[PDB]
Amino acid sequence: GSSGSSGLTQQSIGAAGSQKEGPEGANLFIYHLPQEFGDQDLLQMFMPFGNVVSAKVFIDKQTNLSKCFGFVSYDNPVSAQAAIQSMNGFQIGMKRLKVQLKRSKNDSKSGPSSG
Repeated sequence: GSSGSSGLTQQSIGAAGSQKEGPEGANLFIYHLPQEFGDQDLLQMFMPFGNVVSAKVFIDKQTNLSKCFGFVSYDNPVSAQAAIQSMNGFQIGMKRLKVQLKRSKNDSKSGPSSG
């Protein structure tokens, strides 16, 4: 049990497998993940930095493998910024993770002002 070859259960109302998000700036995208990491492995990796609202790993529809990237979101922006400052550059085997804020449109400002 615990997984399907053609779908999944309605249990994505929790954190792992979920696609909700918290307040603006509490929303993270994570890259260079292991091919064995699922939505619960990304959740357990990001729990140490505060109250996680959602955690997700994206899946390739031709192989059913993870795309080596995911999403995470918190109840507060400070819990999220603490995860960027702890996990961006984290070595896992022979490579390093990258973590960034959610990219989107802007109008009250011309860009992120740093990079």
